Amino acid sequence: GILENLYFQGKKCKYSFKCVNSLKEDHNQPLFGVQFNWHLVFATVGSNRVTLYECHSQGEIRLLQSYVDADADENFYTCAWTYDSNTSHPLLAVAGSRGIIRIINPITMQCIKHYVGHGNAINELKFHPRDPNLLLSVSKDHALRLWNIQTDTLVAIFGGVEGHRDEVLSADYDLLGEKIMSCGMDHSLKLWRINSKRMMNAIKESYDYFISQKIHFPDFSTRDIHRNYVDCVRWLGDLILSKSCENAIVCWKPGKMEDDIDKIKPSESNVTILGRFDYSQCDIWYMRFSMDFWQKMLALGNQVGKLYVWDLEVEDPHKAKCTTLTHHKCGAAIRQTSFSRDSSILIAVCDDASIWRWDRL
Ligand SMILES: COc1cc(-c2cc3n(c(=N)c2C#N)CCc2cc4c(cc2-3)OCO4)ccc1OC(C)C
Ligand SMILES: [Pr+3]
Repeated sequence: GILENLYFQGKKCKYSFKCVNSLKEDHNQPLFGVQFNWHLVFATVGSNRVTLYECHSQGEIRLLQSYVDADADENFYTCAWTYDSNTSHPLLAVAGSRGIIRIINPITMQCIKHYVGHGNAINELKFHPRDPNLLLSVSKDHALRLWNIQTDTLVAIFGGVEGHRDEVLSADYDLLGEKIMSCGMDHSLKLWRINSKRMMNAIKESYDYFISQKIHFPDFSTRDIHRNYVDCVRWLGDLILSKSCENAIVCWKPGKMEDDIDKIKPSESNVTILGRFDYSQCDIWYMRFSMDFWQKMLALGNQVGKLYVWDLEVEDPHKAKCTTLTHHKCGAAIRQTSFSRDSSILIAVCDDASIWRWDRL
């Protein structure tokens, strides 16, 4: 007790960041997304633009190239990075209000292919952590869709009888990509196992190319975590982090305290809430939080330009865990943050088209 506190305090050199740079995008429209390539370079999405930037020494943010959609009415809400499974060259998927996924070559910032589900707004994209070809999209039409971008096939549609009853806003794969947790405007969080016999066969068939699987039932469902819509969800090992508009990110897990995630049945009625990360003034819809590659840091921006950064490695609920980052010129809603794979740079993007670079010192 005393010994472990003396050890924690003695070494303590708390997460500290300093704003080194800031930019404003000429379009003046909100930036909804930002992602560093984890496969130095980051992409931003907003309006009908996808902009590629590179971080340099002396806190410089360098504009590289931009993809401008021919449809000026397109509003991209999300982007995700992958790589070509053969050439190892990077790829970027983007999507938004039109409901079209564009696969962009970031070297030349050109769309090389595109996919359409039912043409409904796409709220988030995520690539499978083990298969660079498997792309998950979540939609305003209440479904999640799994695409094979190597064979251009829609592997599966997650939705139906027991699928989401309203817009799906976010989803995340676990570390091995055996399961997906999704959340949305119907206030629920649903687990979908993609290592089931049915999904393993659908993925194999997709690689032999199409008849898509329609997965009507999740492997777990809950509306017991939040009393309002859930706009962001991420896996934290075998635990889940999710948030609503109640100024808290909730850490939880399906079942009772001792229940193993792989033994949870669809009929499971219990949820264990381990704790919350509290903050203020972030009660507007569609504000994402993010973690670094190694999942040791959690960050969320609020509707007034304040950034919150929590240390996930402090297990003691009493100890200092939260660092707040402000800049007098950053007064707009921070919609998403992204950490560099090295976890030394944190970028925040805003409603007034501004980009904020924070360097970890
Ligand atoms: C068509 O224009 C607008 C659209 C939105 C808007 C934003 C988002 N989603 C929407 N459904 C929507 C809508 N409708 C869903 C996906 C999402 C994810 C986000 C996010 C925002 C969004 O931030 C963090 O991750 C807001 C302002 C607009 O317009 C002004 C620029 C005039
Ligand atoms: Pr610890």
